[PDB]
Amino acid sequence: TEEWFAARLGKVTASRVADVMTKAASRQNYMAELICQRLTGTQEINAAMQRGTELEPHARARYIIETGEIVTEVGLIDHPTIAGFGASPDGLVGDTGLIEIKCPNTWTHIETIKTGKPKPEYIKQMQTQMACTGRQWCDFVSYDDRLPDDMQYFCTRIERDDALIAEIETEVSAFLAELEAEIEYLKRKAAKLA
Amino acid sequence: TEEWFAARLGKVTASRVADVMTKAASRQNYMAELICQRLTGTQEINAAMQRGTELEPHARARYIIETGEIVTEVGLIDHPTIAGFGASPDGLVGDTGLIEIKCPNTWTHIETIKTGKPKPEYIKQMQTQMACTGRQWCDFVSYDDRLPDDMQYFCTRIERDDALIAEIETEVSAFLAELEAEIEYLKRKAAKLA
Amino acid sequence: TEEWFAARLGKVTASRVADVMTKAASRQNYMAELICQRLTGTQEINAAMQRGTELEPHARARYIIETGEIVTEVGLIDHPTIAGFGASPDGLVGDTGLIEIKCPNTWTHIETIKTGKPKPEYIKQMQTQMACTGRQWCDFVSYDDRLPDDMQYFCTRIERDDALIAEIETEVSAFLAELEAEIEYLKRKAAKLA
Ligand SMILES: [Mg+2]
Ligand SMILES: [Mg+2]
Ligand SMILES: [Mg+2]
Ligand SMILES: [Mg+2]
Ligand SMILES: [Mg+2]
Ligand SMILES: [Mg+2]
Repeated sequence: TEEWFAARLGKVTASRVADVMTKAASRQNYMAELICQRLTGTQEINAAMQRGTELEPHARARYIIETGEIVTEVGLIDHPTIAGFGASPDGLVGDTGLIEIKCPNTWTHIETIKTGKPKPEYIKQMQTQMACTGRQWCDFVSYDDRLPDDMQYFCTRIERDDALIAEIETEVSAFLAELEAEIEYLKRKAAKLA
Repeated sequence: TEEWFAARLGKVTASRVADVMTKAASRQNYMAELICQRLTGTQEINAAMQRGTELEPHARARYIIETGEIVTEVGLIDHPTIAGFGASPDGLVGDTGLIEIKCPNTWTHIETIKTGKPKPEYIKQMQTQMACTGRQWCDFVSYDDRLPDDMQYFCTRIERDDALIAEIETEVSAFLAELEAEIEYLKRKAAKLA
Repeated sequence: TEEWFAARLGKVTASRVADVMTKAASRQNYMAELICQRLTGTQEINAAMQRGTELEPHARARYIIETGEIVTEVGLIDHPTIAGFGASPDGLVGDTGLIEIKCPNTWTHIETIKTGKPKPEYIKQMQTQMACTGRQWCDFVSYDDRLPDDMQYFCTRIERDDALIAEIETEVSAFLAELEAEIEYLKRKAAKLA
Protein backbone atom coordinates (compact mmCIF):
# COMPACT_ATOMS: atom_id res chain seq x y z
CA THR A 1 0.00 0.00 0.00
CA GLU A 2 0.98 3.63 0.48
CA GLU A 3 -0.91 3.65 3.76
CA TRP A 4 1.25 0.67 4.73
CA PHE A 5 4.42 2.80 4.51
CA ALA A 6 2.76 5.84 6.04
CA ALA A 7 1.77 3.96 9.18
CA ARG A 8 5.37 2.73 9.62
CA LEU A 9 7.34 5.93 8.75
CA GLY A 10 9.76 6.98 11.49
CA LYS A 11 8.62 4.21 13.89
CA VAL A 12 10.49 1.43 15.59
CA THR A 13 8.75 -1.76 14.38
CA ALA A 14 8.61 -5.22 15.95
CA SER A 15 10.55 -6.71 12.98
CA ARG A 16 13.53 -4.48 13.85
CA VAL A 17 13.57 -4.77 17.60
CA ALA A 18 16.45 -7.22 17.43
CA ASP A 19 18.55 -4.49 15.70
CA VAL A 20 17.65 -2.10 18.52
CA MET A 21 18.75 -4.51 21.29
CA THR A 22 21.71 -6.45 19.96
CA LYS A 23 25.15 -6.28 21.63
CA ALA A 24 26.18 -2.80 17.73
CA ALA A 25 26.43 -1.43 14.18
CA SER A 26 22.91 -2.67 13.53
CA ARG A 27 21.51 -0.40 16.30
CA GLN A 28 23.26 2.68 14.93
CA ASN A 29 22.37 1.82 11.31
CA TYR A 30 18.67 1.47 12.21
CA MET A 31 18.83 4.74 14.20
CA ALA A 32 20.23 6.46 11.05
CA GLU A 33 17.45 4.92 8.97
CA LEU A 34 14.72 6.24 11.28
CA ILE A 35 16.39 9.73 11.54
CA CYS A 36 16.38 10.05 7.78
CA GLN A 37 12.74 8.86 7.54
CA ARG A 38 11.56 11.44 10.10
CA LEU A 39 13.60 14.29 8.54
CA THR A 40 12.87 13.56 4.88
CA GLY A 41 9.34 12.26 5.30
CA THR A 42 10.05 9.25 3.03
CA GLN A 43 11.70 5.83 3.32
CA GLU A 44 14.40 4.42 0.98
CA ILE A 45 13.21 1.72 -1.49
CA ASN A 46 15.23 -10.20 -3.66
CA ALA A 47 13.70 -13.27 -5.41
CA ALA A 48 13.46 -15.19 -2.08
CA MET A 49 11.85 -12.23 -0.22
CA GLN A 50 9.34 -11.66 -2.98
CA ARG A 51 8.57 -15.39 -3.38
CA GLY A 52 8.18 -15.48 0.42
CA THR A 53 5.71 -12.57 0.64
CA GLU A 54 3.63 -14.12 -2.10
CA LEU A 55 3.47 -17.47 -0.27
CA GLU A 56 2.37 -16.05 3.08
CA PRO A 57 -1.38 -16.35 2.37
CA HIS A 58 -0.83 -20.04 1.48
CA ALA A 59 0.88 -20.42 4.84
CA ARG A 60 -1.97 -18.52 6.57
CA ALA A 61 -4.50 -20.91 4.95
CA ARG A 62 -2.44 -23.98 5.89
CA TYR A 63 -2.30 -22.83 9.52
CA ILE A 64 -6.16 -22.51 9.70
CA ILE A 65 -6.43 -25.96 8.00
CA GLU A 66 -4.13 -27.42 10.61
CA THR A 67 -5.65 -25.73 13.63
CA GLY A 68 -9.19 -24.56 12.92
CA GLU A 69 -8.46 -21.14 14.52
CA ILE A 70 -10.34 -17.94 13.65
CA VAL A 71 -7.74 -15.61 12.07
CA THR A 72 -8.29 -11.92 11.41
CA GLU A 73 -5.91 -9.70 9.49
CA VAL A 74 -4.62 -6.53 11.09
CA GLY A 75 -2.33 -3.67 10.04
CA LEU A 76 0.04 -1.78 12.28
CA ILE A 77 -0.89 -1.75 15.96
CA ASP A 78 0.69 1.04 17.99
CA HIS A 79 2.20 0.23 21.37
CA PRO A 80 -0.46 1.21 23.94
CA THR A 81 1.89 3.76 25.72
CA ILE A 82 5.23 4.14 23.85
CA ALA A 83 4.80 6.66 21.06
CA GLY A 84 6.58 5.90 17.72
CA PHE A 85 6.54 2.11 18.27
CA GLY A 86 4.33 -0.52 16.72
CA ALA A 87 3.92 -4.07 15.50
CA SER A 88 2.40 -5.77 12.52
CA PRO A 89 1.48 -9.39 13.34
CA ASP A 90 0.45 -11.60 10.39
CA GLY A 91 -2.92 -12.27 12.10
CA LEU A 92 -5.01 -12.02 15.27
CA VAL A 93 -5.88 -15.54 16.38
CA GLY A 94 -8.96 -16.05 18.55
CA ASP A 95 -9.30 -13.57 21.41
CA THR A 96 -5.85 -13.91 22.90
CA GLY A 97 -3.39 -15.15 20.24
CA LEU A 98 -1.36 -14.10 17.21
CA ILE A 99 0.34 -15.70 14.21
CA GLU A 100 3.74 -14.65 12.73
CA ILE A 101 4.49 -16.40 9.42
CA LYS A 102 7.88 -17.04 7.76
CA CYS A 103 8.25 -18.37 4.21
CA PRO A 104 11.99 -18.58 3.94
CA ASN A 105 14.62 -20.46 1.94
CA THR A 106 14.17 -24.22 2.11
CA TRP A 107 17.24 -24.80 4.23
CA THR A 108 16.23 -22.14 6.77
CA HIS A 109 12.84 -23.89 7.05
CA ILE A 110 14.62 -27.26 7.51
CA GLU A 111 16.84 -25.83 10.19
CA THR A 112 13.71 -24.53 12.01
CA ILE A 113 12.25 -28.08 11.90
CA LYS A 114 15.58 -29.47 13.25
CA THR A 115 15.88 -27.13 16.22
CA GLY A 116 12.15 -26.61 16.86
CA LYS A 117 12.81 -22.97 17.86
CA PRO A 118 12.39 -19.61 16.12
CA LYS A 119 15.62 -17.48 15.79
CA PRO A 120 16.15 -15.15 18.82
CA GLU A 121 15.41 -12.09 16.60
CA TYR A 122 11.96 -13.55 15.92
CA ILE A 123 11.35 -14.22 19.63
CA LYS A 124 11.97 -10.44 20.06
CA GLN A 125 9.62 -9.65 17.18
CA MET A 126 6.84 -11.80 18.62
CA GLN A 127 7.24 -10.60 22.23
CA THR A 128 6.97 -7.07 20.81
CA GLN A 129 3.86 -7.97 18.86
CA MET A 130 2.42 -9.26 22.21
CA ALA A 131 3.58 -6.00 23.90
CA CYS A 132 1.75 -3.91 21.34
CA THR A 133 -1.48 -5.87 21.20
CA GLY A 134 -1.85 -7.13 24.76
CA ARG A 135 -2.01 -10.72 23.47
CA GLN A 136 -1.01 -13.79 25.41
CA TRP A 137 0.79 -16.01 22.80
CA CYS A 138 1.89 -16.10 19.17
CA ASP A 139 2.05 -19.20 17.00
CA PHE A 140 5.20 -19.03 14.91
CA VAL A 141 4.60 -20.70 11.52
CA SER A 142 7.35 -21.58 9.01
CA TYR A 143 6.07 -22.81 5.61
CA ASP A 144 7.69 -24.11 2.44
CA ASP A 145 5.58 -25.71 -0.23
CA ARG A 146 8.61 -26.97 -2.21
CA LEU A 147 9.15 -29.77 0.30
CA PRO A 148 7.31 -33.15 0.69
CA ASP A 149 3.91 -32.74 2.41
CA ASP A 150 5.06 -33.93 5.82
CA MET A 151 7.85 -31.24 5.89
CA GLN A 152 6.03 -28.20 4.46
CA TYR A 153 4.44 -26.94 7.71
CA PHE A 154 5.96 -26.06 11.07
CA CYS A 155 4.28 -24.30 13.97
CA THR A 156 5.29 -23.69 17.60
CA ARG A 157 3.67 -21.51 20.29
CA ILE A 158 5.54 -18.70 21.96
CA GLU A 159 3.91 -17.61 25.23
CA ARG A 160 3.98 -13.93 26.37
CA ASP A 161 7.16 -13.23 28.43
CA ASP A 162 6.55 -10.15 30.63
CA ALA A 163 10.20 -9.94 31.72
CA LEU A 164 11.46 -9.86 28.13
CA ILE A 165 8.73 -7.45 27.18
CA ALA A 166 9.74 -5.04 30.04
CA GLU A 167 13.36 -5.22 28.87
CA ILE A 168 12.34 -4.60 25.21
CA GLU A 169 10.22 -1.63 26.23
CA THR A 170 13.15 -0.20 28.26
CA GLU A 171 15.58 -0.51 25.33
CA VAL A 172 13.13 0.75 22.78
CA SER A 173 12.27 3.75 25.01
CA ALA A 174 15.98 4.60 25.34
CA PHE A 175 16.47 4.21 21.58
CA LEU A 176 13.47 6.39 20.80
CA ALA A 177 14.78 9.04 23.27
CA GLU A 178 18.12 9.19 21.39
CA LEU A 179 16.38 9.26 18.04
CA GLU A 180 14.12 12.17 18.99
CA ALA A 181 16.98 14.11 20.62
CA GLU A 182 19.13 13.62 17.57
CA ILE A 183 16.42 15.02 15.34
CA GLU A 184 15.89 17.96 17.77
CA TYR A 185 19.64 18.57 17.88
CA LEU A 186 20.11 18.54 14.13
CA LYS A 187 17.12 20.81 13.65
CA ARG A 188 18.23 23.39 16.32
CA LYS A 189 21.70 23.53 14.76
CA ALA A 190 20.38 24.01 11.24
CA ALA A 191 17.83 26.62 12.42
CA LYS A 192 20.43 28.63 14.36
CA LEU A 193 22.76 28.45 11.34
CA ALA A 194 20.12 29.72 8.91
CA THR B 1 18.41 -27.21 -21.22
CA GLU B 2 15.96 -28.76 -18.79
CA GLU B 3 17.66 -32.10 -19.27
CA TRP B 4 20.88 -30.32 -18.28
CA PHE B 5 19.46 -29.55 -14.81
CA ALA B 6 17.77 -32.93 -14.50
CA ALA B 7 21.01 -34.82 -15.02
CA ARG B 8 22.70 -32.74 -12.29
CA LEU B 9 19.90 -32.61 -9.64
CA GLY B 10 21.03 -33.86 -6.23
CA LYS B 11 24.52 -34.88 -7.48
CA VAL B 12 27.97 -33.86 -6.41
CA THR B 13 29.54 -32.38 -9.56
CA ALA B 14 33.20 -31.97 -10.51
CA SER B 15 32.84 -28.13 -10.46
CA ARG B 16 31.98 -28.29 -6.75
CA VAL B 17 34.47 -30.86 -5.55
CA ALA B 18 36.66 -28.13 -4.12
CA ASP B 19 33.74 -27.09 -1.84
CA VAL B 20 33.43 -30.71 -0.70
CA MET B 21 37.13 -31.03 0.23
CA THR B 22 38.24 -27.66 1.53
CA LYS B 23 39.55 -27.20 5.10
CA ALA B 24 34.59 -25.49 6.03
CA ALA B 25 31.41 -23.43 5.58
CA SER B 26 31.55 -24.16 1.86
CA ARG B 27 31.24 -27.94 2.51
CA GLN B 28 28.21 -27.50 4.75
CA ASN B 29 26.61 -24.93 2.42
CA TYR B 30 26.95 -27.29 -0.57
CA MET B 31 25.58 -30.18 1.55
CA ALA B 32 22.51 -27.99 2.35
CA GLU B 33 22.13 -27.18 -1.33
CA LEU B 34 22.12 -30.86 -2.36
CA ILE B 35 19.73 -31.83 0.54
CA CYS B 36 17.22 -29.26 -0.63
CA GLN B 37 17.55 -30.37 -4.28
CA ARG B 38 16.90 -34.02 -3.39
CA LEU B 39 13.98 -33.20 -1.05
CA THR B 40 12.26 -30.58 -3.22
CA GLY B 41 13.09 -32.07 -6.60
CA THR B 42 14.20 -28.65 -7.96
CA GLN B 43 17.29 -26.42 -7.81
CA GLU B 44 17.34 -22.70 -6.86
CA ILE B 45 17.84 -20.25 -9.78
CA ASN B 46 26.21 -12.08 -13.52
CA ALA B 47 27.40 -10.15 -16.64
CA ALA B 48 30.88 -11.78 -16.47
CA MET B 49 29.45 -15.33 -16.04
CA GLN B 50 27.02 -14.87 -18.89
CA ARG B 51 29.64 -13.22 -21.16
CA GLY B 52 31.94 -16.13 -20.24
CA THR B 53 29.45 -18.90 -21.11
CA GLU B 54 28.77 -17.25 -24.44
CA LEU B 55 32.50 -17.09 -25.28
CA GLU B 56 33.24 -20.73 -24.51
CA PRO B 57 32.57 -21.98 -28.07
CA HIS B 58 35.03 -19.33 -29.37
CA ALA B 59 37.55 -20.72 -26.92
CA ARG B 60 36.73 -24.30 -28.00
CA ALA B 61 37.33 -23.29 -31.66
CA ARG B 62 40.58 -21.49 -30.80
CA TYR B 63 41.86 -24.59 -28.99
CA ILE B 64 41.22 -26.82 -32.10
CA ILE B 65 42.90 -24.11 -34.27
CA GLU B 66 45.90 -24.16 -31.99
CA THR B 67 46.19 -27.91 -31.59
CA GLY B 68 44.38 -29.74 -34.39
CA GLU B 69 42.74 -32.12 -31.87
CA ILE B 70 39.45 -33.94 -32.50
CA VAL B 71 36.99 -32.57 -29.90
CA THR B 72 33.60 -34.09 -29.13
CA GLU B 73 31.01 -32.54 -26.88
CA VAL B 74 29.63 -34.53 -23.98
CA GLY B 75 27.03 -33.95 -21.25
CA LEU B 76 27.19 -35.26 -17.72
CA ILE B 77 29.25 -38.41 -17.25
CA ASP B 78 28.46 -40.38 -14.10
CA HIS B 79 31.32 -41.68 -11.99
CA PRO B 80 31.75 -45.36 -12.99
CA THR B 81 31.11 -46.65 -9.37
CA ILE B 82 30.10 -43.78 -7.00
CA ALA B 83 26.38 -43.16 -7.32
CA GLY B 84 25.21 -39.47 -7.24
CA PHE B 85 28.53 -38.13 -8.59
CA GLY B 86 29.40 -36.89 -12.04
CA ALA B 87 31.42 -34.55 -14.22
CA SER B 88 30.78 -32.37 -17.20
CA PRO B 89 34.01 -31.73 -19.14
CA ASP B 90 33.87 -29.08 -21.90
CA GLY B 91 34.99 -31.72 -24.46
CA LEU B 92 36.42 -35.18 -25.06
CA VAL B 93 39.76 -34.78 -26.82
CA GLY B 94 41.07 -37.67 -28.90
CA ASP B 95 40.78 -41.09 -27.24
CA THR B 96 42.38 -40.26 -23.93
CA GLY B 97 42.08 -36.50 -23.23
CA LEU B 98 39.69 -33.78 -22.11
CA ILE B 99 39.38 -29.99 -22.32
CA GLU B 100 38.09 -27.68 -19.51
CA ILE B 101 37.58 -24.08 -20.68
CA LYS B 102 37.53 -20.87 -18.61
CA CYS B 103 36.50 -17.49 -20.03
CA PRO B 104 36.98 -15.30 -17.02
CA ASN B 105 37.60 -11.65 -16.20
CA THR B 106 40.62 -10.23 -18.02
CA TRP B 107 42.73 -9.94 -14.90
CA THR B 108 42.03 -13.54 -13.85
CA HIS B 109 43.15 -14.64 -17.34
CA ILE B 110 46.31 -12.49 -16.99
CA GLU B 111 47.07 -13.98 -13.62
CA THR B 112 46.74 -17.49 -15.16
CA ILE B 113 49.29 -16.49 -17.85
CA LYS B 114 51.63 -15.13 -15.10
CA THR B 115 51.59 -18.22 -12.91
CA GLY B 116 51.09 -20.82 -15.66
CA LYS B 117 48.90 -22.91 -13.31
CA PRO B 118 45.15 -23.44 -12.94
CA LYS B 119 43.68 -22.56 -9.45
CA PRO B 120 43.72 -25.57 -7.05
CA GLU B 121 39.88 -25.77 -7.22
CA TYR B 122 40.19 -26.35 -10.98
CA ILE B 123 42.86 -29.03 -10.49
CA LYS B 124 40.21 -30.79 -8.33
CA GLN B 125 37.57 -30.27 -10.99
CA MET B 126 39.77 -31.71 -13.73
CA GLN B 127 41.04 -34.69 -11.68
CA THR B 128 37.36 -35.45 -11.00
CA GLN B 129 36.51 -35.19 -14.67
CA MET B 130 39.35 -37.74 -15.27
CA ALA B 131 37.93 -39.90 -12.41
CA CYS B 132 34.51 -39.96 -14.01
CA THR B 133 35.57 -40.57 -17.60
CA GLY B 134 38.65 -42.75 -17.20
CA ARG B 135 40.70 -40.22 -19.20
CA GLN B 136 44.41 -39.67 -18.90
CA TRP B 137 44.83 -35.84 -19.13
CA CYS B 138 42.86 -32.61 -19.47
CA ASP B 139 44.03 -29.51 -21.30
CA PHE B 140 43.04 -26.47 -19.25
CA VAL B 141 42.26 -23.54 -21.58
CA SER B 142 41.80 -19.92 -20.44
CA TYR B 143 40.56 -17.53 -23.18
CA ASP B 144 39.90 -13.81 -23.38
CA ASP B 145 39.29 -12.19 -26.73
CA ARG B 146 39.49 -8.63 -25.31
CA LEU B 147 43.28 -8.87 -25.11
CA PRO B 148 45.94 -8.50 -27.88
CA ASP B 149 46.22 -11.65 -30.04
CA ASP B 150 49.35 -12.99 -28.36
CA MET B 151 47.62 -12.89 -24.89
CA GLN B 152 44.13 -14.20 -25.73
CA TYR B 153 44.88 -17.94 -25.48
CA PHE B 154 46.40 -20.02 -22.69
CA CYS B 155 46.53 -23.79 -22.44
CA THR B 156 48.36 -26.20 -20.11
CA ARG B 157 48.04 -29.98 -19.71
CA ILE B 158 47.06 -31.56 -16.44
CA GLU B 159 47.95 -35.26 -16.28
CA ARG B 160 45.73 -37.78 -14.37
CA ASP B 161 46.82 -37.98 -10.69
CA ASP B 162 45.63 -41.34 -9.23
CA ALA B 163 46.58 -40.38 -5.66
CA LEU B 164 44.53 -37.17 -5.78
CA ILE B 165 41.71 -39.00 -7.48
CA ALA B 166 41.64 -41.68 -4.69
CA GLU B 167 41.55 -38.92 -2.07
CA ILE B 168 38.73 -37.07 -3.95
CA GLU B 169 36.73 -40.27 -4.23
CA THR B 170 37.19 -40.93 -0.47
CA GLU B 171 35.99 -37.43 0.48
CA VAL B 172 33.15 -37.42 -1.98
CA SER B 173 32.01 -40.87 -0.76
CA ALA B 174 32.01 -39.62 2.85
CA PHE B 175 30.13 -36.48 1.84
CA LEU B 176 27.55 -38.45 -0.13
CA ALA B 177 27.10 -40.82 2.88
CA GLU B 178 26.29 -37.83 5.15
CA LEU B 179 24.00 -36.32 2.55
CA GLU B 180 21.98 -39.51 2.10
CA ALA B 181 21.79 -40.15 5.87
CA GLU B 182 20.63 -36.63 6.47
CA ILE B 183 17.83 -37.04 3.95
CA GLU B 184 16.90 -40.44 5.49
CA TYR B 185 16.96 -38.91 8.97
CA LEU B 186 14.80 -35.94 8.08
CA LYS B 187 12.34 -38.17 6.27
CA ARG B 188 12.04 -40.75 9.14
CA LYS B 189 11.44 -37.93 11.62
CA ALA B 190 8.78 -36.27 9.49
CA ALA B 191 7.11 -39.64 8.75
CA LYS B 192 7.01 -40.67 12.43
CA LEU B 193 5.63 -37.22 13.31
CA ALA B 194 2.83 -37.39 10.74
CA THR C 1 29.53 10.21 -23.53
CA GLU C 2 31.91 7.93 -25.40
CA GLU C 3 34.47 10.71 -25.44
CA TRP C 4 34.06 10.79 -21.65
CA PHE C 5 35.36 7.20 -21.37
CA ALA C 6 38.00 7.69 -24.05
CA ALA C 7 39.59 10.60 -22.21
CA ARG C 8 39.80 8.50 -19.01
CA LEU C 9 40.93 5.11 -20.45
CA GLY C 10 44.11 3.79 -18.82
CA LYS C 11 44.61 6.94 -16.68
CA VAL C 12 44.89 7.44 -12.97
CA THR C 13 42.03 9.82 -12.11
CA ALA C 14 41.59 12.17 -9.15
CA SER C 15 38.55 10.16 -7.92
CA ARG C 16 40.80 7.11 -7.45
CA VAL C 17 43.86 8.70 -5.94
CA ALA C 18 42.84 7.50 -2.50
CA ASP C 19 43.02 3.88 -3.81
CA VAL C 20 46.52 4.59 -5.12
CA MET C 21 47.79 5.94 -1.77
CA THR C 22 46.06 3.98 0.96
CA LYS C 23 48.01 1.85 3.46
CA ALA C 24 46.58 -2.13 0.23
CA ALA C 25 44.28 -4.38 -1.82
CA SER C 26 42.64 -1.28 -3.25
CA ARG C 27 45.97 -0.13 -4.79
CA GLN C 28 46.58 -3.50 -6.44
CA ASN C 29 42.96 -3.83 -7.58
CA TYR C 30 43.07 -0.39 -9.24
CA MET C 31 46.44 -1.26 -10.83
CA ALA C 32 44.80 -4.41 -12.31
CA GLU C 33 41.90 -2.33 -13.57
CA LEU C 34 44.19 0.14 -15.38
CA ILE C 35 46.39 -2.72 -16.82
CA CYS C 36 43.34 -4.35 -18.34
CA GLN C 37 42.07 -1.01 -19.74
CA ARG C 38 45.41 -0.28 -21.44
CA LEU C 39 45.79 -3.84 -22.81
CA THR C 40 42.20 -4.37 -23.97
CA GLY C 41 41.46 -0.80 -25.00
CA THR C 42 38.08 -0.85 -23.17
CA GLN C 43 36.81 -0.44 -19.60
CA GLU C 44 34.45 -2.84 -17.76
CA ILE C 45 30.82 -1.62 -17.36
CA ASN C 46 23.19 1.51 -8.25
CA ALA C 47 19.94 3.46 -7.54
CA ALA C 48 21.78 5.87 -5.16
CA MET C 49 24.66 6.49 -7.64
CA GLN C 50 22.28 7.11 -10.50
CA ARG C 51 19.95 9.31 -8.39
CA GLY C 52 23.09 11.16 -7.27
CA THR C 53 24.44 11.83 -10.78
CA GLU C 54 21.05 13.12 -11.84
CA LEU C 55 20.90 15.55 -8.88
CA GLU C 56 24.33 17.07 -9.43
CA PRO C 57 23.10 19.89 -11.71
CA HIS C 58 20.54 20.84 -9.01
CA ALA C 59 23.43 20.99 -6.57
CA ARG C 60 25.50 23.03 -9.06
CA ALA C 61 22.59 25.51 -9.39
CA ARG C 62 22.10 25.69 -5.62
CA TYR C 63 25.79 26.49 -5.13
CA ILE C 64 25.61 29.46 -7.62
CA ILE C 65 22.38 30.61 -5.86
CA GLU C 66 24.17 30.50 -2.53
CA THR C 67 27.41 32.12 -3.64
CA GLY C 68 26.94 34.08 -6.86
CA GLU C 69 30.13 32.54 -8.34
CA ILE C 70 30.77 32.18 -12.08
CA VAL C 71 30.93 28.41 -12.75
CA THR C 72 32.17 26.85 -15.98
CA GLU C 73 31.95 23.18 -16.81
CA VAL C 74 35.09 21.31 -17.79
CA GLY C 75 35.94 17.75 -18.85
CA LEU C 76 39.11 15.89 -18.04
CA ILE C 77 42.14 18.06 -17.36
CA ASP C 78 45.49 16.31 -17.74
CA HIS C 79 48.15 16.84 -15.10
CA PRO C 80 50.51 19.49 -16.53
CA THR C 81 53.61 17.15 -16.36
CA ILE C 82 52.63 13.59 -15.27
CA ALA C 83 51.48 11.65 -18.31
CA GLY C 84 48.47 9.27 -17.82
CA PHE C 85 47.02 11.30 -14.92
CA GLY C 86 44.08 13.66 -14.86
CA ALA C 87 41.18 15.16 -12.96
CA SER C 88 37.60 15.98 -13.65
CA PRO C 89 36.34 18.72 -11.30
CA ASP C 90 32.58 19.41 -11.31
CA GLY C 91 33.27 23.06 -12.27
CA LEU C 92 35.83 25.84 -12.63
CA VAL C 93 34.88 28.62 -10.23
CA GLY C 94 36.08 32.15 -10.96
CA ASP C 95 39.74 32.39 -11.99
CA THR C 96 41.27 30.42 -9.17
CA GLY C 97 38.69 28.00 -7.70
CA LEU C 98 36.90 24.70 -8.28
CA ILE C 99 33.74 22.92 -7.12
CA GLU C 100 33.45 19.16 -6.34
CA ILE C 101 29.83 18.07 -5.75
CA LYS C 102 28.53 15.04 -3.82
CA CYS C 103 24.88 13.95 -3.84
CA PRO C 104 25.01 10.99 -1.54
CA ASN C 105 22.70 9.01 0.72
CA THR C 106 20.87 11.19 3.23
CA TRP C 107 22.78 9.87 6.21
CA THR C 108 26.17 10.44 4.54
CA HIS C 109 25.08 14.04 3.87
CA ILE C 110 24.00 14.39 7.54
CA GLU C 111 27.29 13.03 8.74
CA THR C 112 29.10 15.61 6.55
CA ILE C 113 27.03 18.39 8.21
CA LYS C 114 27.90 16.95 11.67
CA THR C 115 31.65 16.79 11.16
CA GLY C 116 31.98 19.74 8.77
CA LYS C 117 34.77 17.91 6.87
CA PRO C 118 34.93 15.99 3.59
CA LYS C 119 36.14 12.30 3.87
CA PRO C 120 39.97 12.00 3.54
CA GLU C 121 39.53 10.27 0.12
CA TYR C 122 37.77 13.41 -1.12
CA ILE C 123 40.52 15.67 0.26
CA LYS C 124 42.88 13.59 -1.96
CA GLN C 125 40.52 13.93 -4.92
CA MET C 126 40.31 17.70 -4.54
CA GLN C 127 44.04 18.26 -3.94
CA THR C 128 44.59 16.26 -7.15
CA GLN C 129 42.08 18.37 -9.02
CA MET C 130 44.09 21.43 -7.81
CA ALA C 131 47.33 19.66 -8.90
CA CYS C 132 45.98 19.11 -12.39
CA THR C 133 44.45 22.53 -12.95
CA GLY C 134 46.80 24.82 -11.05
CA ARG C 135 43.86 26.12 -8.98
CA GLN C 136 44.09 27.53 -5.50
CA TRP C 137 40.97 26.11 -3.69
CA CYS C 138 37.97 23.85 -4.21
CA ASP C 139 34.57 24.32 -2.61
CA PHE C 140 33.27 20.91 -1.55
CA VAL C 141 29.46 20.83 -1.86
CA SER C 142 27.23 18.08 -0.42
CA TYR C 143 23.54 18.31 -1.46
CA ASP C 144 20.39 16.39 -0.62
CA ASP C 145 17.03 17.75 -1.64
CA ARG C 146 15.09 15.16 0.42
CA LEU C 147 15.88 17.04 3.62
CA PRO C 148 14.27 20.23 5.10
CA ASP C 149 15.50 23.40 3.35
CA ASP C 150 17.96 24.39 6.06
CA MET C 151 19.74 20.96 5.81
CA GLN C 152 19.83 20.41 2.03
CA TYR C 153 23.03 22.36 1.27
CA PHE C 154 26.54 22.08 2.69
CA CYS C 155 29.68 23.74 1.40
CA THR C 156 33.22 24.09 2.80
CA ARG C 157 36.41 25.42 1.16
CA ILE C 158 39.50 23.29 0.81
CA GLU C 159 42.63 25.36 0.16
CA ARG C 160 45.48 24.03 -2.08
CA ASP C 161 47.98 22.01 0.03
CA ASP C 162 51.35 21.92 -1.82
CA ALA C 163 52.86 19.37 0.58
CA LEU C 164 49.99 16.92 0.06
CA ILE C 165 50.05 17.57 -3.65
CA ALA C 166 53.84 16.78 -3.82
CA GLU C 167 53.22 13.54 -1.91
CA ILE C 168 50.28 12.61 -4.22
CA GLU C 169 52.38 13.29 -7.29
CA THR C 170 55.21 11.11 -5.88
CA GLU C 171 52.86 8.18 -5.20
CA VAL C 172 51.02 8.52 -8.45
CA SER C 173 54.33 8.68 -10.37
CA ALA C 174 55.51 5.47 -8.65
CA PHE C 175 52.17 3.78 -9.35
CA LEU C 176 52.23 4.82 -13.00
CA ALA C 177 55.84 3.52 -13.30
CA GLU C 178 54.74 0.07 -12.04
CA LEU C 179 51.69 0.09 -14.28
CA GLU C 180 53.69 0.89 -17.42
CA ALA C 181 56.43 -1.64 -16.55
CA GLU C 182 53.86 -4.31 -15.94
CA ILE C 183 52.32 -3.71 -19.34
CA GLU C 184 55.80 -3.71 -20.96
CA TYR C 185 56.69 -6.91 -19.11
CA LEU C 186 53.54 -8.76 -20.09
CA LYS C 187 53.90 -7.64 -23.69
CA ARG C 188 57.62 -8.67 -23.98
CA LYS C 189 56.80 -12.09 -22.54
CA ALA C 190 53.88 -12.67 -24.87
CA ALA C 191 55.88 -11.41 -27.88
CA LYS C 192 58.89 -13.64 -27.13
CA LEU C 193 56.51 -16.59 -26.63
CA ALA C 194 54.75 -16.06 -29.96
MG1 LIG D 1 4.90 -9.61 10.67
MG1 LIG E 1 5.88 -12.55 8.62
MG1 LIG F 1 33.02 -27.97 -17.22
MG1 LIG G 1 34.24 -24.61 -18.24
MG1 LIG H 1 34.39 15.07 -10.00
MG1 LIG I 1 31.28 14.85 -7.98
